Amino acid sequence: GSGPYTKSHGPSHSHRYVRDSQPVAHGTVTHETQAASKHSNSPVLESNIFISDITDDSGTHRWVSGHITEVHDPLRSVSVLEPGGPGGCAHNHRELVEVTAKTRKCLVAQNGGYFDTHTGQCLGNIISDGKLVRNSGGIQNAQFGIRKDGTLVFGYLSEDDILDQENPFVQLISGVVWLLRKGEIYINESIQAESDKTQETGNFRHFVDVISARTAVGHDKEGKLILFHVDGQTDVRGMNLWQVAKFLKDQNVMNAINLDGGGSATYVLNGSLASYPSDHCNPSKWRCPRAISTVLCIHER
Amino acid sequence: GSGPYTKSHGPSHSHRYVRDSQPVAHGTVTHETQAASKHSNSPVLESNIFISDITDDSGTHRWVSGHITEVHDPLRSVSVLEPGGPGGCAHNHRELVEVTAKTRKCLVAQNGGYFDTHTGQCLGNIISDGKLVRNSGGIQNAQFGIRKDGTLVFGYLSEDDILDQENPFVQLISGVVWLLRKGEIYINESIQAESDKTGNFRHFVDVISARTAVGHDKEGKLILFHVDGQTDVRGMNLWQVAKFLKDQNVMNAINLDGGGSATYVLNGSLASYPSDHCNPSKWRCPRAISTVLCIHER
Ligand SMILES: O=P(O)(O)OC[C@H]1O[C@H](O)[C@@H](O)[C@@H](O)[C@@H]1O
Ligand SMILES: O=P(O)(O)OC[C@H]1O[C@H](O)[C@@H](O)[C@@H](O)[C@@H]1O
Ligand SMILES: CC(=O)N[C@@H]1[C@@H](O)[C@H](O)[C@@H](CO)O[C@@H]1O
Ligand SMILES: CC(=O)N[C@@H]1[C@@H](O)[C@H](O)[C@@H](CO)O[C@@H]1O
Ligand SMILES: *[C@@H]1O[C@H](CO)[C@@H](O)[C@H](O)[C@H]1NC(C)=O
Ligand SMILES: *[C@@H]1O[C@H](CO)[C@@H](O)[C@H](O)[C@H]1NC(C)=O
Ligand SMILES: *[C@@H]1O[C@H](CO)[C@@H](O)[C@H](O)[C@H]1NC(C)=O
Ligand SMILES: *[C@@H]1O[C@H](CO)[C@@H](O)[C@H](O)[C@H]1NC(C)=O
Ligand SMILES: [Cl-]
Ligand SMILES: [Cl-]
Ligand SMILES: [Cl-]
Repeated sequence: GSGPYTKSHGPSHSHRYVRDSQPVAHGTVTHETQAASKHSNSPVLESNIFISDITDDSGTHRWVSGHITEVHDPLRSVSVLEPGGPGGCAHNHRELVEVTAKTRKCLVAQNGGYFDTHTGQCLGNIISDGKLVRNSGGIQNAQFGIRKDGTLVFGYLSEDDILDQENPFVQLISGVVWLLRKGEIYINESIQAESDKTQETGNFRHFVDVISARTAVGHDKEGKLILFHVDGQTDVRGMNLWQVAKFLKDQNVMNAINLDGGGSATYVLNGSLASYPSDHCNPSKWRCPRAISTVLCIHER
Repeated sequence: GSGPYTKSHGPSHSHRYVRDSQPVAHGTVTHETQAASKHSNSPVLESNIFISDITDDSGTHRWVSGHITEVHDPLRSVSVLEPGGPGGCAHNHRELVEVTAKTRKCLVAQNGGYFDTHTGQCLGNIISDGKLVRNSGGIQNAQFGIRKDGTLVFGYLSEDDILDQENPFVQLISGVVWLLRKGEIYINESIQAESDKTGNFRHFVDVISARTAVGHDKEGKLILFHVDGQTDVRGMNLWQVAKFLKDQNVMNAINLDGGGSATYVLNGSLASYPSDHCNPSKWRCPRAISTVLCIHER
């Protein structure tokens, strides 16, 4: 449908290919790090609603709406959850964000990584509360992870990077497109890194350029984790990734990656749906949240 | 600001004026009644999201979004709540829907009646869980109430109507504008009944904004309506609301408070996009409002 890939999810080329093709400005490191903030005497998070006027290239103005969530102690409060609960990805299980969220008393929960809509298979790298759920085998998509010592990681990782046991990843999830790198829009570089020069680069561009519902995760200079969500509907309402990156750039976000969007985009506040999903409740025309894969959860305990 | 009245809330004329000026087709009765459904073997409610394309008279298209909530046993599950809890109106108290809702474990809660934004005074008639909270003194605004035997009441009521003790109101709340009467748009009649002959009321009707409404369908189920918006920028005007509910087979409905007051709270969590700002920031914030319309367990 609105997926970035037509055959298999992710590029076929290696991490060294990604490294050699990135701009000299970033040296030879294909990721960014930031020590997580440690505000253990603060509330867990801040949930912010925005309704903003967006201008597209044609000059027409549109209203968009969504949430920005700030997490003050990411190491202790952020979890990557399998659909429905532990073991969900092994069963190709799909489940609403709310249902999965209620397994951990999540204060805020958003849909997470990409999945195969036909088979329900989880995609990308997945580490959930210290447990390796899925090793993609070094597939080069944008990554977000939290290491055991509190380091936030954004960008492109090798299979060796994610399997390290010195300072192991305790949370890891994959998206598609690295939106911001070091406070700069990184979409053009992401297209080079995350699409196959061979198999249908056009469909990947349409995924970037079309407006839709979108979600993203990033961080600011203070080490706070930033969750982004904008409601929309592919080719009808919402934002394209250029607009998402600019919006986050103006929110002082340093690094951010794009997570699953379209009808998957869901914002759940303390177990209740608090967004407007795009899918229909067939055969009726009411709107319904989608059964999705992994979930990004922010919990109190 | 976007209030329907510039001086005092409500028209200056009596219920006798409303009766004398209403259309001949409706006789001398200025309200509608409907036995509430009592589906005790159904879920308490069904809350559905809509995102729809609306066209106005000028032909321009806009997207609107909100919720429709159906209540299967209104008598046992619907409550009109005072801001913050019992006694809130006596103190001119204003409070978030979310805060007021947690005093009754509301599954769904929306902002309720109109209030004075400067003093915080509650407006209209208010009966909360069998308790008479406010007697407006016969002010002729659109009313919604539930009587003890399960009768749903919509429309214009006299002071004698609300003080009756034979089959007394257990819930009662006032809005502004009777949107639908007997399945027909009733906005022109509402302007006649609820405004003084002495433009500002018309603008309140015609401008687009966030809106909320309560009504019922042929089955006696109660319908809660909410559409997000911002006065003169996004949302719907009352003509569009009446048509939207009319196409959902709503028989009678009244317009409740809108604008920045419009709030939809799902299981204690804010689940809409309010228009007010979190001053001095540009984020959006729910407003501290007055009475709340609450849907709770039986
Ligand atoms: O998440 P999206 O972009 O809305 O795509 C989801 C869509 O995929 C295809 O186009 C169809 O199967 C649609 O029925 C479905 O709604
Ligand atoms: O609920 P509304 O329609 O957005 O109006 C609220 C606003 O009305 C006017 O613009 C002003 O008087 C504001 O002080 C007020 O906050
Ligand atoms: C615009 C957008 O992000 N659409 C996504 C699609 O790309 C993805 O493949 C699918 C399943 O993960 O969910 C959504 O439809
Ligand atoms: C468009 C609309 O419903 N605006 C209302 C206004 O009429 C009302 O007076 C005020 C307080 O009750 O709340 C909102 O601003
Ligand atoms: C990305 O490349 C496009 C070419 O499609 C160009 O027009 C645009 O200016 C570039 N944007 C950035 C942020 O480099
Ligand atoms: C979350 O919701 C549950 C019931 O839905 C409630 O008991 C709990 O207090 C809520 N938590 C917060 C932080 O509001
Ligand atoms: C409202 O009233 C005016 C004049 O009385 C009339 O022209 C208009 O068509 C009416 N509209 C509706 C919907 O009744
Ligand atoms: C409200 O939450 C409780 C469980 O926490 C339950 O009654 C129901 O699932 C929820 N109701 C709605 C309408 O979401
Ligand atoms: Cl090499
Ligand atoms: Cl008179
Ligand atoms: Cl107007």
